[PDB]
Amino acid sequence: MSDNIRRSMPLFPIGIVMQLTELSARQIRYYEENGLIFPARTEGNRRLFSFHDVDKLLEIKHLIEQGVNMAGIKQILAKAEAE
Amino acid sequence: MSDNIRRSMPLFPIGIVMQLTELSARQIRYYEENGLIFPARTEGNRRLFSFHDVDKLLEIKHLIEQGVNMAGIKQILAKAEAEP
DNA sequence: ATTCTGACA
DNA sequence: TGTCAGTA
Repeated sequence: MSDNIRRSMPLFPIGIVMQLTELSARQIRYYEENGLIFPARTEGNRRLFSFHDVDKLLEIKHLIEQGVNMAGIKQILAKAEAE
Repeated sequence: MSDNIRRSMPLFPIGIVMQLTELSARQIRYYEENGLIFPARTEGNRRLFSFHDVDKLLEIKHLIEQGVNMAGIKQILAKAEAEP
């Protein structure tokens, strides 16, 4: 689908992503290091997130607020990719 | 489908369940405190688990071993029960 | 013997 | 969660 390719185009910088998700750059990096999201990189090596990335990050923020731990986050996001 | 009635049928007590799921009574009862399971009761308030409860209990064990906490499991089971 | 609820040297 | 307690 042209949709999935659109939802995957990397274009969002860490700056807005932090404002919207309310996550620290540190946390964002952490979820990336755990394979939860996959932000490509520019020429300046700056991170560029995709819509699916930001969408998942908003979900991570939400699960955190509900008390879900890292293990939970992983299971859920994984079972979402399998849906 | 006279199977569901048999699966939702109270047959074994906490002690047998422990043997079928390798879960302690503390754990088994604890998951109940979180609304994860709804075991039927007898006249003596003794829990009688059905086949459905044991299955739903094996699921919890899998996640529990995966490091998922109660909040995580509530979140997971909540969806796995509304989709199918 | 077996399970139950509450509680924490 | 373990576990000891005091029952039912």
